Amino acid sequence: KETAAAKFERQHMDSSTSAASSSNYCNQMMKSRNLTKDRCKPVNTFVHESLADVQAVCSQKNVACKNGQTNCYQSYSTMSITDCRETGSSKYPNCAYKTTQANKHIIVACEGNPYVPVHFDASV
Repeated sequence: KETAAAKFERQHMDSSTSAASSSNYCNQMMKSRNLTKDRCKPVNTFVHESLADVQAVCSQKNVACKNGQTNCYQSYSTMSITDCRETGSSKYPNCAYKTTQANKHIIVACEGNPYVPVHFDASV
């Protein structure tokens, strides 16, 4: 099966663009990354940075995750992110999202060896 690390890349990484360029970014990306296959995932965040810079966050500031776990890490720097949130007209299989572009610190949970991001916790 797909590894947790691979799933994080699929769900959260977009190193191919620097920022969302149009209001349709989330509709396109949620569909193309197969996040709407079974149901409309209600919220998702894409990170517009190199995979290496995001993996490096697992060696930065240790913080508690929202759910209390202590394998979360906050990035020292802000990063380019896109927030995707389901709209009121969203109806499976035609899932619909609002695109919001922002520059925030990210918080990820890390696991494994190599120690890599496997869950996106929050942006602050």
